[PDB]
Amino acid sequence: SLRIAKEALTFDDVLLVPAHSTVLPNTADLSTQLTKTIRLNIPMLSAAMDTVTEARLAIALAQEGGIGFIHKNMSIERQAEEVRRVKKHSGGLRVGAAVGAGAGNEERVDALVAAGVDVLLIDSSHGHSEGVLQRIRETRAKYPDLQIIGGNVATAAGARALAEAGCSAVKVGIGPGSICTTRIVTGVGVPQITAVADAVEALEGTGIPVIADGGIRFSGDIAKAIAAGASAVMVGSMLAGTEESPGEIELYQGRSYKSYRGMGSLGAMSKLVPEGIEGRVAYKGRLKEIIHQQMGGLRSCMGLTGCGTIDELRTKAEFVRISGA
Amino acid sequence: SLRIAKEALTFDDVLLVPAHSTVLPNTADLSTQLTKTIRLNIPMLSAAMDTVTEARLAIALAQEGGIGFIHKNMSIERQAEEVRRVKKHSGGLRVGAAVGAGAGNEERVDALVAAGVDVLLIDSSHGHSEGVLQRIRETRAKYPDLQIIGGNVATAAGARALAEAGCSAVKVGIGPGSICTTRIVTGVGVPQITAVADAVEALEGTGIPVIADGGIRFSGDIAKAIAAGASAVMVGSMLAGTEESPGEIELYQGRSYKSYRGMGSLGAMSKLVPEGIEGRVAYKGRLKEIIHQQMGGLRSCMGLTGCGTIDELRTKAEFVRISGA
Amino acid sequence: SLRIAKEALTFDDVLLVPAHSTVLPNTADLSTQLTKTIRLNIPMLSAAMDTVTEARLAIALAQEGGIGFIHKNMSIERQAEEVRRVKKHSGGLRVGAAVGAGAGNEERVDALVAAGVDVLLIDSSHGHSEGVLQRIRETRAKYPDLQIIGGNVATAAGARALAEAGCSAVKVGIGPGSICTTRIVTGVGVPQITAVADAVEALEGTGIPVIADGGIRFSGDIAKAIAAGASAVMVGSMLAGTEESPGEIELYQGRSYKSYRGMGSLGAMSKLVPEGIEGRVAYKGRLKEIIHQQMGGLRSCMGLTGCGTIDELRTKAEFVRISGA
Amino acid sequence: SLRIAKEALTFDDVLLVPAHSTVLPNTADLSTQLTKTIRLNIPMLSAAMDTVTEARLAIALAQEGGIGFIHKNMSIERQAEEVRRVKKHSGGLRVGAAVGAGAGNEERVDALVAAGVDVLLIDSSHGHSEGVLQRIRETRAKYPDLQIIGGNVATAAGARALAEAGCSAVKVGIGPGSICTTRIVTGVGVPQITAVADAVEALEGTGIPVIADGGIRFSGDIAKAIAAGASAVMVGSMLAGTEESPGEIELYQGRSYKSYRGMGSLGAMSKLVPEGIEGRVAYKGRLKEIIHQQMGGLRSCMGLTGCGTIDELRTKAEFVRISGA
Ligand SMILES: C[C@@H](Oc1ccc2ncc3c(c2c1)CCOC3)c1cncc(-c2nc(Cl)c[nH]2)c1
Ligand SMILES: C[C@@H](Oc1ccc2ncc3c(c2c1)CCOC3)c1cncc(-c2nc(Cl)c[nH]2)c1
Ligand SMILES: C[C@@H](Oc1ccc2ncc3c(c2c1)CCOC3)c1cncc(-c2nc(Cl)c[nH]2)c1
Ligand SMILES: C[C@@H](Oc1ccc2ncc3c(c2c1)CCOC3)c1cncc(-c2nc(Cl)c[nH]2)c1
Ligand SMILES: O=c1[nH]cnc2c1ncn2[C@@H]1O[C@H](COP(=O)(O)O)[C@@H](O)[C@H]1O
Ligand SMILES: O=c1[nH]cnc2c1ncn2[C@@H]1O[C@H](COP(=O)(O)O)[C@@H](O)[C@H]1O
Ligand SMILES: O=c1[nH]cnc2c1ncn2[C@@H]1O[C@H](COP(=O)(O)O)[C@@H](O)[C@H]1O
Ligand SMILES: O=c1[nH]cnc2c1ncn2[C@@H]1O[C@H](COP(=O)(O)O)[C@@H](O)[C@H]1O
Repeated sequence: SLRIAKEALTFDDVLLVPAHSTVLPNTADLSTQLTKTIRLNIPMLSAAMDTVTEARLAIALAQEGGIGFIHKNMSIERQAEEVRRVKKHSGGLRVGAAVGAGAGNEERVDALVAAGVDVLLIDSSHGHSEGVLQRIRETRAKYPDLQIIGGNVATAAGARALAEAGCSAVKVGIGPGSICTTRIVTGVGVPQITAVADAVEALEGTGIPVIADGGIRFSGDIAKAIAAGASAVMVGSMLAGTEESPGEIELYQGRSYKSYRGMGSLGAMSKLVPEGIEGRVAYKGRLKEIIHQQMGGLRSCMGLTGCGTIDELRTKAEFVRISGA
Repeated sequence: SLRIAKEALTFDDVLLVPAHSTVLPNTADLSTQLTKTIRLNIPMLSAAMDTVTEARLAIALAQEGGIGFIHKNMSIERQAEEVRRVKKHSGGLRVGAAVGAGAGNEERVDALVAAGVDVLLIDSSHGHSEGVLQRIRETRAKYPDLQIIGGNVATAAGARALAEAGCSAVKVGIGPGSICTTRIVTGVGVPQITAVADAVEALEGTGIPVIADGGIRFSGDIAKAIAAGASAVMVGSMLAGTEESPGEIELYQGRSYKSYRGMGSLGAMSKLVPEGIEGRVAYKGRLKEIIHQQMGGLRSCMGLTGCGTIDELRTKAEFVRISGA
Repeated sequence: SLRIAKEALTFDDVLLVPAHSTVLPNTADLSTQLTKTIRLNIPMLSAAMDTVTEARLAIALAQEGGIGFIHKNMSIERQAEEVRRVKKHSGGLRVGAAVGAGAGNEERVDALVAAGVDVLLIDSSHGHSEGVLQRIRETRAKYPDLQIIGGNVATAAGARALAEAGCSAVKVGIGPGSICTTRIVTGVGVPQITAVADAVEALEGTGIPVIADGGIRFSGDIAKAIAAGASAVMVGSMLAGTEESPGEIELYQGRSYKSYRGMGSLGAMSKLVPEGIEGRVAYKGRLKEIIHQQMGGLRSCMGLTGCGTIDELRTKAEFVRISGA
Repeated sequence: SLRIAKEALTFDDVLLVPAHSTVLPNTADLSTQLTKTIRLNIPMLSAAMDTVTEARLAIALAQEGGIGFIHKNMSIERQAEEVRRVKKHSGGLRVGAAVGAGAGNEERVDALVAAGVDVLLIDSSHGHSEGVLQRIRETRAKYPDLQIIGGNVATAAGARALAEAGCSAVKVGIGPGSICTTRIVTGVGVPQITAVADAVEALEGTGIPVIADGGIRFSGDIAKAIAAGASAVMVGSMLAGTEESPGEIELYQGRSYKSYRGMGSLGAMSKLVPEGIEGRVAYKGRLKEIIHQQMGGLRSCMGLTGCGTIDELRTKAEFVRISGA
C-alpha cells in the first residue's frame, strides 16, 4: 500500500476566519519572542542569502524591529566584520549570522561569537541529518548561553530532534522557497502550512519558537504562517531587490532589477546537483516602505481576527480550507 | 494541530439540481422581504460604492423593483440631498444610504433620517468589530423603527452579533468582491456560498433576512446565493459601467469604459493599507437591459428547480458539489 | 445548512480500469438496444440541432449503424418530408424526429407518424417539467406502440418520471453540452458521469435504455458514458462541420468552417434569455471517417477492459477517480 | 451506482517526506535487482522505442549501470545483430530486446536468444490480455532460465497474472507516457503512483520486481516511482534527443531537435486507431551527462529521506498528499 503519512496544506489552501474584535489595526502589538531571551518588535527575519542579507540590509531591518542573517557565502574575516559593522552601529542593534553544518566550521563559529553575534544560524538544507544535530550539540556544549537557530525541518520528529540537540529556535521549510527546485529535483517537500503546524505541535510546552521559512509572497502569507503557530517568518524574495540588499542594480529595458538566486543554484555554488534557480527581481526601493506595507497587512489581519498580539494570532485565529475554485 | 474550522465553498464549487416543476420561467415571482417591513419586487441591491450608486442609479434600480445604497464618500449635505432626490421623485421609490461605523457619524445619520432614508446601512469591512455593534445598538435605541442593515460578516457568530445588536437585515461578505484584495493583504476571507448558508442557519426563526454581498458575476451566481439562503444580493461590478452609475464615460482604443474601484482602494481612500483595487469596466449601457437579462436568468433557474417564489428557491433548491474539472 | 445532495463527477474526473481480456478490438460488438424494439449497430445518435441533423446527415449516420434526429427548427411539412426522404431511401434506414413539449404540437406529431418516423423525440431543456410529462402521457395514449424518447433529465427522480410517463428511452443531460451556457445563466447543471449513473440506477430492471446526451468531445468520453450505464450517446459538436450536416461551408483565413450553435442561442431562437452560444466549427469532412475513428477508439477501450459487447461495457467496466493533476 | 474502484494518484499528487538521515548524497547506493539474477548499478531502463533505443544507446546506458531495450520496429536479422553488437562490445555489457505478444514471434524470440539477449521483453499495450499471458507461458516452458519482462499492466490482478505466467519482472504503465493519447482515445488509464503501489503490493513476497514505465519527466518522478515500490524505472522522453538515440539531428530555427514518437503513433505504425503522438524533442547531448544529473537528483532524495539503498527508498520513504495549490 502507498505510504501516505497525511494530506498537507500550503498557503493557498487556507483562509483566516474573521472573528469578534476589540482590536483596531493601529492598536495591534507585533512584538514576538524569537527565542526565550530575544524579543523582536516585528516578526521578520531576513534570509541568509548572498542576494539578500549583508550588514546594510541587517542594519535597516533591525531598525524596523526585525533581524538580519549574514550569509555564509564569504570568508570568515569578511563575515566577522559584517557582524561587527551591525553590532558597532548606534542604536544597540541585534544581528545573526549563518554557518554550514559540515566539518571545519568551528573556526567560523568562534570568530562570529568574538565579533558579537546575537544568534548563530546553523544553515542546512536538511536539518534532520545526523551531522547537523551533532554540530549543534557540540556548539551548545562549547557555548552554553549562545542563541542558536537550527534548520531546516518540515516534520514533528525533525522539530523535536533540533530542540533536543540544543536549538533556541527551530526553522521550518523544506521546498516552499520561491527559488526552490527540490520538489522537481528530489521529489521531496512538505506544504508549509502543515509543516509549521506539525513542528509547533511537537514543540508545545518547550518554549522553543518556530520560524516559518520560505514561500512568503504577500502579507496574507505572513498572517497565515503565524496563525499556523510560527513566532516569526523568514523572507528572501520579499526583501530581494531592495536598496539595502547586496549586489548592483541592473537595467534591462527601462525597469531596474537586482539578482535573486537560491544558495543551491549553480551560480551560488561556484558535487551536488542544483536545488535552486538564478533569477532577476524588480528593484523594490527602500526596505522601510516594504516593511510598512507588509506589517500594515498583518495589522489589518489582527483587526479582522480580534488578535491583539502575535501570541493571540498564533493560538486563537482559525482557518477554513478552500478548493482551487 | 492546524485550527481548521471547516471546508468552505464558493459559487464555482456548486451547481443547482434540476427538479420536478410546474413553474414556467415567465410565471416565477421575484419579490422578496429585504426586512420584515420592506418588500422588494426583485432581489437586487446596488453596492454603496462611489463608482456605483448615487441618486440616478438608485432611481433606475428602484424603478426595476430593487433598491440603491448612496455611498458615504461625500459630504453629509450632498448625501442627504441625494436621498431627497430619490424620495421626492415620483412613483414612491425607496432608497438606502451608507454610514461609517466609527465615531462622529451621529450627525450624518440624523441628516439621512430627516431626508427620508428608508433603510440605513452601517457600512463596515468588519461587522463583527465591537465598535460596529455598539454604533448599531445606539442607532437602534435612538431610532426604534428605522430599518437598519449591518455588515459585513461571514460567520454564524457574526450574523447572531448583528441581529442581537438590532439589525433589520444582515449583510454577508468577507473577501468575495471582484475588486477585493483582502485575501492577499490580510489572508482573511470566507468563500461566499458557505458564508451565506452559515449566516442564514444562525438566523433561522428570527425573521432577519441575509443579503449576499460580493462576487456575483453572472445570473447563475444570483440563483446560487439565494438557494444558499440569501433573501437578496448586493452587486457592484454587475452595475458598474451602466449609464446611470456616477462618473464619466472614458474612451481608450475605440471601446467605452467607466471607472470601478473598491472603497478600500488608494484612490477611494484619498492610515490603513489598501484592501481593494482601481480598475476600468466596459460601458454596459442602460441598467434596465442589464436587470432584464439577469432576472431572466433567475427566472429560468426557478423554472428548472420548480421554485415559484424567492422563498421556495431559498428553502427547497438543492446543490451538487463539483470538482475543478 | 447548505443543501448539498452529493458530489457529482464529469468525464475528466474518471478513467476506465484495464482488466483481464479475451477481447481483441476488431472482435468487439458495438450493437445496442436504443429501445426494447430498436437495436442499433453503433451506439451513436446525432443531435436534434439545426446545425447538425437533417435528412442528409440522418441517412449517412443510419448507413454507419446509428440514427439521426431531424430538428424541430422548420415547418411541419418540411420536417415530415425530411423524414420521408430518409424512410423512402433504399436500405431500410431508421429515422427519428424532434418535437417541442408545449401546446400545439399534436399536428406536428401526427404528420411525423404518418411520414413513417421510427422514434419520436420529445425535445425539452427540462424533461422533469409537468408540461413535458403530460404531453408524453398523451402521445403514449394516442400512439401506444410508437417509440418515444423523452428528455432531458439529470437525476434518478427525473428518469423515473419520464419512464412512468411512457418513454421507450430516457435522455440524460442538463448542462454538459459544448455550446451550453445554462451553468452560467441559471446556475443549474449536473456533471454527466453522475447524471447518467443516477438515471441508469433508477431505471434498473425496467428495460428502458438511457441516452448520454452532451459533452462528448473524444471517443474516450463515449466509452466512459457507456460504462456509466448509457446504452448510447447523442453527439452535436462531434458531427457538426461534417459534409452531410446542414448549412454552407464558409472560408475564414484559408481553413474551411461550418456554423454550430445551441438551439437556445439568440440565432436559433430568432421571451427566454439564451442558454446557448453561436460558434464556428472546423470542416470535418465525410461523416464515415469520423465514425470509423471514434468507433475505433471505443473498440480499443473494449479490448483494454475485456468487454466484448456494449452490455458488458455498461455493466462490468470499472473506473478510478483522478485529481486535477 | 457508479463503479469507482478507488481514487488514484499521479506523480504531481504527492511529495516525499524528509526524515532522520545518516546518508550523504555521495554515499547512496543506486544498485537494484531488475530480476532475481540481474542486478543493475543504476535503476534505469531505456524504452523499447524506435526513437529511443538501438545498439548505440543500449551500449551507452549499460556503461552507466543501466540497461537498454532494442525496439521491435525492425527485421528479425537487424534486431539479432543489434543485440550481438551490444553483447560482443567489450566490458561484459547486458542488453534486452522487445517482441510483440501476437502470433508469429517464436522465430524472432529464437533469434534473440541465439544472439545472446540477457532479458526478453514481451512488449504489449495490454499485458492483462489472455494472448499475452499465453505467449509468456509458452516462452517460459521453452526457455526455463531466460529472464522475461512482461507488461504493461496497472492493477494488482494484472501484476499477479504476469507473475503467474512466468515473468521474471513486471512492467507497470497504462496511459502515463508523455506521448500517450489512450486516455483521450479509449478513456482508459491508471495514475502511475497508484498503479505501481498496487502492482508491488500484489507481488510482495514473490521476489518479482516492478518496473515503473512512463511519465518520468524529472529525477523527482524517479524517486517517487521507487518509493511507490518500483525497483527500476523505464524512460522514453528523458533519453530521446540524446546523441546515442537513433535517427538524425534536425535544425528548425537555430536549435537542434530529434524525433520522438509513440510506438502507437501513425508514423510508427506505417487496423488500430493511433494511441500515441509524433513529436520533436530538443537535442539533449551525450547520455552520460543526462544520467549524471538525474542520478544526482535521486542521490539528494536518498540523503533527504535517510535511505542509503534503493531497497530502503522502496520500503521506508513516506509521502504526503498535496492539493493542486
Ligand atoms: C544544492 C544545494 O541546495 C540547497 C541549498 C540551500 C537550501 N536551503 C534551504 C532549503 C533547500 C536548500 C537547497 C532545499 C530544501 O528546502 C530548504 C544543497 C547544498 N547542500 C546540501 C544539499 C543536500 N543535502 C541533502 Cl541530504 C540533499 N541535498 C543541497
Ligand atoms: C482599506 C479598507 O478596505 C476595505 C474597505 C471597504 C470594504 N468593504 C467591504 C469588504 C472589505 C472592505 C475593505 C474587505 C472584506 O470584505 C468586504 C478598510 C477600511 N476600513 C477599515 C478596514 C479594516 N478594518 C479592519 Cl479590522 C481590517 N481592515 C479596511
Ligand atoms: C433558451 C433555451 O435554451 C435551451 C434550448 C435547448 C436546450 N437543450 C438541451 C439542454 C438545454 C437547452 C437550453 C439546457 C440544459 O441542458 C440541456 C430554452 C428553450 N426553452 C426552454 C428553456 C427553459 N426552460 C426552463 Cl424551465 C428553463 N429554461 C430554455
Ligand atoms: C495503436 C497502438 O498503441 C499503443 C502502442 C504501444 C503502447 N505501449 C505502451 C502503452 C500503450 C501503447 C499503445 C497504451 C497504454 O499504455 C502503455 C496499439 C498497438 N497494439 C495494440 C493496441 C491495443 N490493444 C488493445 Cl486491447 C487496445 N489497444 C494499441
Ligand atoms: O537554492 C535553494 N533551494 C531551496 N531553498 C533555498 C535555496 N536557497 C535558499 N532557500 C530557502 O528559501 C528561503 C527563501 O524563500 P522565499 O522567501 O520564498 O524566497 C531561504 O530562507 C531558504 O530557506
Ligand atoms: O476595497 C474594497 N475591498 C473589498 N471589498 C470591497 C471594497 N469595496 C467594496 N467592497 C465590497 O465588494 C462589494 C462589491 O462586489 P462585486 O459585486 O463582486 O464587485 C461591495 O458591495 C462591498 O461589500
Ligand atoms: O442552446 C443550448 N443550450 C444547452 N444545451 C443545448 C443547446 N442546444 C442543444 N443543447 C444540447 O447539447 C447537445 C449537444 O452537445 P455536444 O455534443 O457537447 O455539442 C444536444 O444534443 C442538446 O441536448
Ligand atoms: O504510442 C504509444 N502510446 C502510449 N504509450 C506508449 C506509446 N509508445 C510507447 N509508450 C509507452 O510510453 C513509455 C515512454 O514514456 P515517457 O518516458 O513518459 O516518454 C514507453 O516505455 C511505453 O511504455
